[PDB]
Order: sequence, then structure tokens, then C-alpha cells
Amino acid sequence: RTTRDDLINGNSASCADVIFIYARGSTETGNLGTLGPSIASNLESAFGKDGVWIQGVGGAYRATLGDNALPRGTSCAAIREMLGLFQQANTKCPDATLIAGGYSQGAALAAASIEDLDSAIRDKIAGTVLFGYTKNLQNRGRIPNYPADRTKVFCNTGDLVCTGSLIVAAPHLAYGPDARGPAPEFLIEKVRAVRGS
Repeated sequence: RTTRDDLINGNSASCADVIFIYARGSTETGNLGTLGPSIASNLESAFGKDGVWIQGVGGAYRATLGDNALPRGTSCAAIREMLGLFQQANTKCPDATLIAGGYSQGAALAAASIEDLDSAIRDKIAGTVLFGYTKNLQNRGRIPNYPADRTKVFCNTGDLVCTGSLIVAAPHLAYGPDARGPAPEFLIEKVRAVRGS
């Protein structure tokens, strides 16, 4: 439900084929927040419970609203935490296909982390979904150093954070349908395009 630590808790000897690392939005609970559980149950239906490990970004990522105003749209301590989980995934399960996602501050966190990631690990992230991406206009709908065909951004009309502002208006809170259908669909297509482990 809102906390999932399958990568940290998982046994190396029985690695999942797919590892999903997700960063929640500002002020959200657990380490998956409001959208992460919906994506997670749909990934589990497609790959089975032992086939996918879902891991939220917890630890130093406190999802403090004010950190949206920092240069990268989140704190450097939170980037170091997500970078460390991609590194843990690469070490603990070298043949697993990775997928990532984030909402709001967590989408800026996922973008910042993937930009700084070692190229050999970044290249294992088969697909990344970003909802209410706060750096959407500044980065022109892309994650730096990561291919457009592997990226899907969900930015609602009237969601002001997609258009260069940090005001939270009602469309920013309306990604529930996307997390239940097209965002898991995109992630499953991108994993099946390359395959699993």
C-alpha cells in the first residue's frame, strides 16, 4: 500500500526480473504516496508478485514542499538517496530491467537522479513515467541524457507546474486515472520491448 521496500528487503539469490523505483510528491505519505500503489498493483498483475520488485524512495527524501524551489527542484540529499537505490539495484540484481517514475517533486527528483546516473545503469531503465513534472517547461519535456522514446510525461492542461510555475492548482491533483491505466501500460510495453531477465 504506501510503503514498499522490495529492493532493500529482497533476496539477492532470487532477484525479480523487473525493479521499479518510484518517488512520491510533496507532503505524501509512506514512500509511494497517492499514485505509486495504483501503478504497483498493475505491474504486479503483468509480471506477477515475484516478477517485479517495487521500491519507493524513502530515507533522506522527505518530500518537503519548499524544496521544489531549490535549483534542481528537490534537495541534493534526496538525489543522493535515489541514486543510491539505482546503485543498489544494479549491484544486487545485475540482470534486472529497471523502470522508474515520479510525481510532482518526485518527478523532478527522478529526472535529476537519472541525469546524474552512471551511464551503464541509466541505460538499464527501460521506461520512465513522470506525472506533474515540475521541470517540464525548463527541460522541454525531457529527462537530460535520457532518450525521448523511453520517457512519458503526463502533464494536465491547467497544471501550472508543467508551464514553469510552482503554484499548485486542482489539475495537479488529478493524475489518478493516468496512474491506473496509461502510465503502467507504457512501463509494461517498454519492459516487454527489451524483455525482463
